[PDB]
Amino acid sequence: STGSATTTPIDSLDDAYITPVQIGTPAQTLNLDFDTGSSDLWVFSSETTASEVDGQTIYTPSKSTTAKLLSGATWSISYGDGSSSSGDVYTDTVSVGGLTVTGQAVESAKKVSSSFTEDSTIDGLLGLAFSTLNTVSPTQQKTFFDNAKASLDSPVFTADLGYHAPGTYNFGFIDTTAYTGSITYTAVSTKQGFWEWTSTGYAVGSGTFKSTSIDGIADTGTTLLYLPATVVSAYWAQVSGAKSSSSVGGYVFPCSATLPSFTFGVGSARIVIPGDYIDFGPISTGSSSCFGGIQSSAGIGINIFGDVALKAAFVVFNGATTPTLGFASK
Repeated sequence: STGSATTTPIDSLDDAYITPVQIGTPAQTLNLDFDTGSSDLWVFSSETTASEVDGQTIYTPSKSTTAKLLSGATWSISYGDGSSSSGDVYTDTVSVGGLTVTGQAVESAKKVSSSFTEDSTIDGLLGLAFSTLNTVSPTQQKTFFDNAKASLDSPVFTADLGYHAPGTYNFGFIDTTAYTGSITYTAVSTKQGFWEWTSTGYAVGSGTFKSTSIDGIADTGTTLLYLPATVVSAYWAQVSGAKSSSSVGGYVFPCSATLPSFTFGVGSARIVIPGDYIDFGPISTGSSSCFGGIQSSAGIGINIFGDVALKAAFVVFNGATTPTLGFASK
């Protein structure tokens, strides 16, 4: 089997991407944030504290004839950005772009943090990291990909995120018309539960390539590109007026600037992030100070190849017995 779904930016800055997901019988369609950095499929629901729901579409398990309470199971997750959610668990039928899993754990939110409430466009998350990170207790549950894998034509999914435009998540096949040149594959460590890999270096604009190992995660659920302070300083040094602002919480730059591109290495291959992808606009409405899309990972504890990097590539998440990651230009 295969599946193919369009993923759409939630706003004009590509702050996140939503993908429609059918849950239950009859289908209830929710727009979920596909997140290769976590492993829980959780939704706003009829059980969510009413004051914490503000415009989201909810899953109502009582209206699904295939929903079953997973007795005794609870979940609770905290994300790298400080947001969180928790609740109980149902199993139900979940389909993504024509690909159907029966008995998928659907984690129903009883509580969500303010960040989630305030984002009316995201109805929940669909985790695509390794199932070892799944938070369901006392019986850990499998991700949608893990459950689908055996049935897929090939045990892979691909992320093709757009810049200010829709893109695609495919399951079970590689669309050879969706990228240019070849896909370069690189080793993955699953030791921390993530799609963790080592980039071979970077360049800033038309500068020379610096060969240096950068260990980090491919994370569709993180907006920006978080890299070591040395790398980030080298980038922003090429932008007149750019500075790190503690009050704002990262590098800012004059909105009048033209940003240089940033290249990262995948083996001997190179992915070029155009400068425009690195512009996240005014820090506040009407400001001429703009927020940068490349930020330091110092104090996160891990480097994160988030959407800013991934949307410059066609990315293969290969879930073979020994997982690997593939990157192509597009």
